[PDB]
Parts: sequence; C-alpha cells; structure tokens
Amino acid sequence: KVFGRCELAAAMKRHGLDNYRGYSLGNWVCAAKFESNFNTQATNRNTDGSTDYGILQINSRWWCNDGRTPGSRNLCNIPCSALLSSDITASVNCAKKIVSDGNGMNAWVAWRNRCKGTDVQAWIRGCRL
Repeated sequence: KVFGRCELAAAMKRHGLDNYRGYSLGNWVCAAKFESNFNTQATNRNTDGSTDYGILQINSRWWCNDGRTPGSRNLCNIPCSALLSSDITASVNCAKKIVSDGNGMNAWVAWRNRCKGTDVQAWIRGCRL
C-alpha cells in the first residue's frame, strides 16, 4: 500500500511516534519518505545477506526473522513479512525499540542522509492531526 503523506503522519501519531525519544513526528514522516517512499512493501537487499523491510526499512540481522539472514537475532520477535503489512503497527513498535538502542534515529541511514538537521516540520504541512 502506498500511504499519502498525512495519512501516514496520522497513523504514526496515533501509534505514539510524535516526539518519541525527543524526535518530532516530522522526523518519522521524513524517515519513511526516504526509506520507503511511503510504500509499505518496500524491500532492499544489503550486501551482508540482510534485507531491509517495510515503511521504515527495518533490518533482518537483528530485528526481525526473514529466515535467510546469517547470524540473525530477531529482537522484535516477528517475521520480517509482518513489516510489509498495509497497517504500520508492527513497524512502529519495532522502530520504538530501534530508536532506543543507543543511536537515536541514526539507525536509519536515509534519515541521517536526508532528514537529520533539516526543517522536518515541513513533513506535517497540511496534516490535520
């Protein structure tokens, strides 16, 4: 499912990402925009045999089980397929663990590259939250 921008912002706010760990909602909307272009079925291989899944491109080496990643741990205790759902609940709950894992939102490379330090309020422009 391709989310609209404000559709996603509303779902992320309902699930508690606004200001979570000190990161405003626009940070999370920005992250999803550049991680997945708001496409809940986005999947991208990394070299290390891991894969990033879903709206927030969560990695199969530590966080979810895809059954093909060597040395995998599954710290969110889900198949990675659960992160390709049309509803974002699994992704959000796993994201909250990742952002608490010692690096804040620096866990999301596209967020670091394209959102960090920018005017992230623009990502909630026009959203009636």
